[PDB]
Amino acid sequence: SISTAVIDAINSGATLKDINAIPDDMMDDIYSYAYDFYNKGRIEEAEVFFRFLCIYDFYNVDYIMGLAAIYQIKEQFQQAADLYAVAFALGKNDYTPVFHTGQCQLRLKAPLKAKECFELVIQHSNDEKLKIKAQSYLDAIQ
Amino acid sequence: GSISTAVIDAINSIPDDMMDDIYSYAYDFYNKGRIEEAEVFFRFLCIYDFYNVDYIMGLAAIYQIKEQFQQAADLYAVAFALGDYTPVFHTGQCQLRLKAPLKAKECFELVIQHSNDEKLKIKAQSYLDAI
Ligand SMILES: [Cl-]
Ligand SMILES: [Cl-]
Ligand SMILES: [Cl-]
Ligand SMILES: [Cl-]
Ligand SMILES: [Mg+2]
Ligand SMILES: [Mg+2]
Ligand SMILES: [Mg+2]
Repeated sequence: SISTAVIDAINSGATLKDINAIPDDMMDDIYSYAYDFYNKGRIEEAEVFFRFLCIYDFYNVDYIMGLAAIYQIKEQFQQAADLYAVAFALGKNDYTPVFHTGQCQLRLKAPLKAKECFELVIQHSNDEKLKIKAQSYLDAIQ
Repeated sequence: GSISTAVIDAINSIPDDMMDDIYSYAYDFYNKGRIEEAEVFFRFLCIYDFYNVDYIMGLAAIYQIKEQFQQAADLYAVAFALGDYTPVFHTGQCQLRLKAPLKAKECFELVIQHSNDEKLKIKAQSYLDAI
């Protein structure tokens, strides 16, 4: 993309994805590298790459979920919870981000918020495997 | 929008009574048919305090009125995730208008199965009867 196109996207609130600024295959490569860093415990680098990905397309559920995960690892629990809520909203009937928000709320010493998150999963998810995990946390809340 | 602002704010990183006042001013505009003014005030609220279900619901309503159904549905889902079933009911309406009737049906069924609002349940059933 030409500089005028990128500046227009910044000014108009458009994604860089919307103007095809980086080819699709290269973005897939970047996501794959981001995941490799993550799996290898290279958290700082993974964080750079997931921030890059979310700047490129701030509506991509998996890009957002990767950054949220990184923030949870780095104990930035409120920012992780904030991104998980967005990821839930942009996704397709997946309550896993809400489950992870429950974990974050426990770490923020907000157990009633946590309970509400795990209950949202238990009451509405069709994923019984995810429900088992959410129920495990709920059963441990005092 | 509100969502992209929330995501950008996370990448990079007024008292309650007065915020309540500004919400009421937004609703005052809305009730008088000043939808554009109402929208600005709700957008302001959702930039200042995005993770507030009442501000989200008000802005989503405006997008639905303006036939920006996907943006409305996205905001209704944030309101649902943050903690009644009115967001799910309105998401169902949005999905119908988006020509996604199986998505709509799932929303209305969720309302009927979980809501304690008997009037919302009747409304959801009337949509289900038509899908
Ligand atoms: Cl954790
Ligand atoms: Cl709490
Ligand atoms: Cl938005
Ligand atoms: Cl559908
Ligand atoms: Mg491709
Ligand atoms: Mg057991
Ligand atoms: Mg009522």
